[PDB]
Amino acid sequence: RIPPQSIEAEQAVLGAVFLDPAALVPASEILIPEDFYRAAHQKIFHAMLRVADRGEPVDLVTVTAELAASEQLEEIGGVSYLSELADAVPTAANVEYYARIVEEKSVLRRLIRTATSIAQDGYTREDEIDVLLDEADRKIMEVSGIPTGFTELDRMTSGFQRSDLIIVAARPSVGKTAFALNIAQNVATKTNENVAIFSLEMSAQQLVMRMLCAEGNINAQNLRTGKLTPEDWGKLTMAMGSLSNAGIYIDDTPSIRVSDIRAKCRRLKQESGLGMIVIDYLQLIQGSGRRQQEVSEISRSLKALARELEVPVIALSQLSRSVEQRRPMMSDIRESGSIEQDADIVAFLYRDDYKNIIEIIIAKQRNGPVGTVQLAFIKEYNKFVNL
Amino acid sequence: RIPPQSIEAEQAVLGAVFLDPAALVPASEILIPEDFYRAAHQKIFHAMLRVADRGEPVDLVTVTAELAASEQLEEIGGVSYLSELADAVPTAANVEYYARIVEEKSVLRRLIRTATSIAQDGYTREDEIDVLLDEADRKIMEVSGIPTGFTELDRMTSGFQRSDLIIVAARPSVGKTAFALNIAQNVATKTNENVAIFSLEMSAQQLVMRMLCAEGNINAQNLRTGKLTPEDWGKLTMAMGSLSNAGIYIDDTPSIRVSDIRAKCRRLKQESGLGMIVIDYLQLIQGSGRRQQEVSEISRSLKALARELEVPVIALSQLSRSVEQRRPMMSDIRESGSIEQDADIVAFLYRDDYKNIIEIIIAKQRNGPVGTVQLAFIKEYNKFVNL
Amino acid sequence: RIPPQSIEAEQAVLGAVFLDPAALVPASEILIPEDFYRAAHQKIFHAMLRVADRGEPVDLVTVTAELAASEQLEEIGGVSYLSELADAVPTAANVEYYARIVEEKSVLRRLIRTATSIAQDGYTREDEIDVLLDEADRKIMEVSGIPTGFTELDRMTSGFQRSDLIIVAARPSVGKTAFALNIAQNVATKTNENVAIFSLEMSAQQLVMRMLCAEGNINAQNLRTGKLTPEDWGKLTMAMGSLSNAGIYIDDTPSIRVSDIRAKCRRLKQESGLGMIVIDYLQLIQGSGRRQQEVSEISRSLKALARELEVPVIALSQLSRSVEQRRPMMSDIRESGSIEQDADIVAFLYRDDYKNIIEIIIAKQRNGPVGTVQLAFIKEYNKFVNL
Amino acid sequence: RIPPQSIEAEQAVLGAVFLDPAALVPASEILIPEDFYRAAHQKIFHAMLRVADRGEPVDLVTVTAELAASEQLEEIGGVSYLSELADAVPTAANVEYYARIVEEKSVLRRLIRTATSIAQDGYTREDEIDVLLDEADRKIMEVSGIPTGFTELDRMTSGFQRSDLIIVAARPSVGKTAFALNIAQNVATKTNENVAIFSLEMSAQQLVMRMLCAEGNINAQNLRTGKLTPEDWGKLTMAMGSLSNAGIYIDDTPSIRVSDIRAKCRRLKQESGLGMIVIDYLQLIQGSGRRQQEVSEISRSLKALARELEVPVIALSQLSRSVEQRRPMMSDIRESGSIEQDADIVAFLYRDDYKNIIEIIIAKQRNGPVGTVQLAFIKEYNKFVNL
Repeated sequence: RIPPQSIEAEQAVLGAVFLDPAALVPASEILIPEDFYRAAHQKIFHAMLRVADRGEPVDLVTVTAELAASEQLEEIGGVSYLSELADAVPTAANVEYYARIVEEKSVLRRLIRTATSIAQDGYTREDEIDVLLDEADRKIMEVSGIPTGFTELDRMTSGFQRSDLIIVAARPSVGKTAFALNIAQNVATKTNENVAIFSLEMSAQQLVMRMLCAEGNINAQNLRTGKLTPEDWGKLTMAMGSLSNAGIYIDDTPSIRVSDIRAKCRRLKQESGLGMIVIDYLQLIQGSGRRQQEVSEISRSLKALARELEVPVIALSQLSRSVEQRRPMMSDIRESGSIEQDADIVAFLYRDDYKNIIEIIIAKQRNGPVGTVQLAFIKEYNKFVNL
Repeated sequence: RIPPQSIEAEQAVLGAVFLDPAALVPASEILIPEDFYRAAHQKIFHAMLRVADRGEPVDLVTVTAELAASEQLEEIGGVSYLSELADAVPTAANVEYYARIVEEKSVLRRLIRTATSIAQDGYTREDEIDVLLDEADRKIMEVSGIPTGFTELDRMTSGFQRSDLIIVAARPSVGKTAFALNIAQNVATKTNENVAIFSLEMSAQQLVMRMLCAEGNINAQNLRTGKLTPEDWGKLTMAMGSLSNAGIYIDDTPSIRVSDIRAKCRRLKQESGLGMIVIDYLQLIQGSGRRQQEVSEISRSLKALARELEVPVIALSQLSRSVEQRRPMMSDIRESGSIEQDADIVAFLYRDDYKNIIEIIIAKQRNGPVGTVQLAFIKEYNKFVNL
Repeated sequence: RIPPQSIEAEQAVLGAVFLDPAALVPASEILIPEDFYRAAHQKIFHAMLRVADRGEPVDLVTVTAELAASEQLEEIGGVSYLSELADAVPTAANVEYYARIVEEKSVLRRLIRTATSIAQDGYTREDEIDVLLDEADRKIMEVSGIPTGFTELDRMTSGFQRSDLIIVAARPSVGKTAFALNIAQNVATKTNENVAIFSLEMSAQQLVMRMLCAEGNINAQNLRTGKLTPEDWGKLTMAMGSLSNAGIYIDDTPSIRVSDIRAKCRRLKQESGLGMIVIDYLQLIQGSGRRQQEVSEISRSLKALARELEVPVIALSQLSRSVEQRRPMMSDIRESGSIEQDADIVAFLYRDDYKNIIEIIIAKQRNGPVGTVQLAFIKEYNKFVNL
Repeated sequence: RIPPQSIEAEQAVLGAVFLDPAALVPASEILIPEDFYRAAHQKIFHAMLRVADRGEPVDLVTVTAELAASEQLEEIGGVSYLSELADAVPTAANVEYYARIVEEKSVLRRLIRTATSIAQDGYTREDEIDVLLDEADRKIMEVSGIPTGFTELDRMTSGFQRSDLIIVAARPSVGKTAFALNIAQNVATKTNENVAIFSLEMSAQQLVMRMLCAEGNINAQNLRTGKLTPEDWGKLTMAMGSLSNAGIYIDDTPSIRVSDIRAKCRRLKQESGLGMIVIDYLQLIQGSGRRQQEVSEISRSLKALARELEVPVIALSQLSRSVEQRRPMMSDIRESGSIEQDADIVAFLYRDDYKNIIEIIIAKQRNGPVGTVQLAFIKEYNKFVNL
């Protein structure tokens, strides 16, 4: 003690209102009744606000009436006290400055209260800690382009650029995961940039297995059922050697929230440098809770993630079973929107023959053309090659 | 105290008989003399019954005579008391209701007596217990590694080892039941070990039919629709002969709890010796009550079962419809966990072509590699063979 | 007093863990913290379990740390007490036996507690009783073929056999109720077996009216509007005479649960003998609560009912309006499953002409053929006759 | 004090039941246990009712038993008190009169209690008032044709008559609002009757703008974009002059409940006189809560409103998008019923050419023909004219 306060300034604020009713507007903007340290002043300010909300004139008579009806007049010192308040104001026009003093001392009391609260929790719960530090963080604050490797896709895009949200949608079995991994692999191994991969459905080793096969040309099923030709084995050592130098960071957390994604990428860019973010399908990202509105916020958040880290974000998406009812188009993700607006580039993967060829339909691109880029897919190595 | 009683109702029952002799029939049906709390009423009711059994009229005079001869008149209060009883009945026709009240309070006294008796025995004999609980039950009611046979699977596992919890998950129609039965059959017929099989969905004979077909190479549908080639019949006798020597113990109880499974296996190992436990799908095992938390406890309990009996436990599991949304992975049983941690080995069965070949994906193994072992399935015999 | 306990054994269990950390596994399997009579031992065992769940080594230091952070060290006697525990164990390897002693004395305390609780409720609530006895039952436990009469249907089935769940599905107005009643009537009047009929939609007398008409050939509408030919009346007396000798037990309870059905049939078989169970449509049986998952459990329960009482259970079912969209098939009850698996025999009733003939489609039969048996229906008597 | 009571009459009621069990029927009809001032009499009457609900005979013995089991015998004075009650009744046949005396004194106590409660709230909450008076109203009570102007529509209807609920349904853009306003305008300006208009979607001035244009022939868009020919302006002054004499009362409350509509019309008729009620679409009226059942009650209430004020009620309704799937019919509002029964006259507006002509389909009329009346619509003035 004693708690930071300014009775003189509190008195001047309330007084000002009684001298000029217009003074309540500036005061109410800066203060709420609870900012007043003295209980009587809280009750008085609250009476003023009530009268004001009714569109009734706020003066000594209506405030007196208001407090009389709420049985608070005597408790606050009567009309006689309201007179003193009116005598306690040097100039009504200075009400904002008086108000700021009251506010300043309210904020200080909140700082002291939350700080003490944190200190006490330190002795009590002991008994967690990780949560303690996070809520201590939380409570204190409250008191206040890139080449893709696919020459033909690079022509249209130029290629994937910083701050852009790129969405690659495809029906199951089309090969969207393989597509995203090829791009992530080409960027990390060919260029000097780091790629952050979030695989929510597929594990980290299960994903590396696919880019090892893709890298050194090893038959996928050959590893799965292993099997392995002695020289197909020597093919693996060269794949590892070249793939070890790449800046590939994988997070295989089953169902992350966007905040976790954001925080991890945040730390990575300022620690090692970041160039791309690839997320293995969006419909698996869980919201801030514990699903149409939920998915729009995630979409909106991924675009914000792209802008912040000045990096292209490639988010895979899955198409509704409408294509089969019809070649995919915008309406197939629009029934599952509103990813359509947030994405400055939307790409679909269509397989003409479900020719081991696959079509990459660029349906949306904010700065550049719209059309179909074509690539060949090799099932045995899980790769997309040029044409 | 005081013991549940109704003197008023007792008095009305006896009174009723003195007003209308026909009232004794309903009373005697519902009550015996001992149900009366007051000794005098027991003696009186007993006198009535005696007179009645002699085929003599039951009224105030004959009951008085009866009690006089048994030297009980004064003891029950004389004829003067018998008069009071006659004045204590509101309506003789309501005798059944009066009787039921007396009975109700007799049953309560028996409940209190037996419950107290059980409580006392708890402190005294201590000094048995198993008998105590059984008679407590009784008294309360009265008031009212191991080679698998599949060379390629044995390479990776080595094979199924003691104390391990092995989980074999597969979508319906893939052939998990057939797979588990083949292993159970190979172990019992080839090695000198005993296998305990729990089939909750399939009956004991229905399961033997499948391993008879598997054993001697008999067409499954041939038996189902029977049908049977004379020499396909001689094929059955050899199957039985060889299958009779095997130590196969089957329990086809519809939906057991884990405690029942545990107790049965417990007795078996120390009586004949136990080597494997196979349970036909986990989602059918019911909890300790009367379903996510429930399933975790069962999982946790099966692992404890494996450790206790130093035996591999093979628990079949069913996959969520997520695979079809995608080849199965850990997340497919994780939405139905938490079997993932308790199991030191998790295996999936994937059929490439739903090639009559089937893939056995070992997704988890605590001591050993992770990969895909491949086997061929024969629909006609319901068998898995090597490759 | 004093409550059954073993401080010595409690001390040895905790001590064992401090001597060999492996001792906690056997102890935790047998005991939970609450089994310990002494509060300090509960707190200590709970600290051990917490440390263990974190995958951290459980020894004197980590347990001391755990209790210090939960502010329980002094309360349990300090590290000095933890030392005594370590000195209180004769041999760490005997931990299971020490554990069982602790458990045994915990179970006894629960027996004493629940028994006392029952005794007290006996004096208090008095004021119910039927509920009292049932929960007293409940609480104490917790401390621990047939010829059908239709020659052509008998050919295929052979006929309805013990332990089989037979499901007879039909659209409204087809005549499934009449069909089930004819079978129930043929069995009871022709063979020496007892039939249990559950009619949830139709009353007991309303159902007897239909089998009286069927029995002695009395025009149904004739009774309904009565009406009655003097000799059609003498036809009724012969129907009653012959129908009185039959072992037909009817329960016309509006909407029973499966447990009530089971309990009644249970008592019946061991009291008079039971041969068949007929239930007038499944969709009316209410669940254990207060509807797809609910219906699967009922189905599963009826099959368990069949196995238990070694009796064929005939459960009528109603078809979805899909047939009219198309002759019924399995998919018509599959949208209302999962009765399809539990039933070892599924029969549909199809009327070619909605010929007063009706078709009985046996879509499923586990042991025997699949086909259509044909019978003639007589509207006037509500009967199915041969062909 | 002392609170209005009659112990003598209370005693006679209970006594009567003990003398003649039939006396409970009249007593229970007039009284509930709480009407008895004396606690013992409440307990006794409650015991009687319980015994009675069980279908058991209510006499001195069963009531004694009932109170003994609920541990209330001694508390009410024993069986000895029950005897006194039996002696306290002059004649059991007079039980209704005794009962009414008890009831009378119960009602008085409720009057005193609620009145006191109101008086106290007057000093406390002071601090609202409008709510106070309304609940004071509420609590005290608890203690206890027209020519349309369209000659062809007048032929069929004759025209809109008192007590009739008229429903005018139309798809958006057809012109139902304009239609209703024309009728309301014709009635008020031509005949000496008052029209009450409820516009929930459209404001009062926005609605007057449309009937000013309609009145004096002023181009609608001309006012909207104003614009205005000097003599088209003089056209406005004549429109106002003639429209000022009309008895048009408008309530443009966004989403009223039917009770508010009813109360306002109620006051209007007895204050100035009322002739018509027009409500701008029914689907906007909110229920008594905070939507199919909800809409039926509103419909039912509007018909009651028509009967009460002996006035035709014209409620606009909107059609489902079924017409476009097909000329509107009854089924288009039947999927949004049950307005179909309550309305004694249902009219649809169909526009042949969405000819600036519009069809008025009278689909229902309780007293009169069914057919199509045809009128011409002028978009520029928002008017319907004859033909």
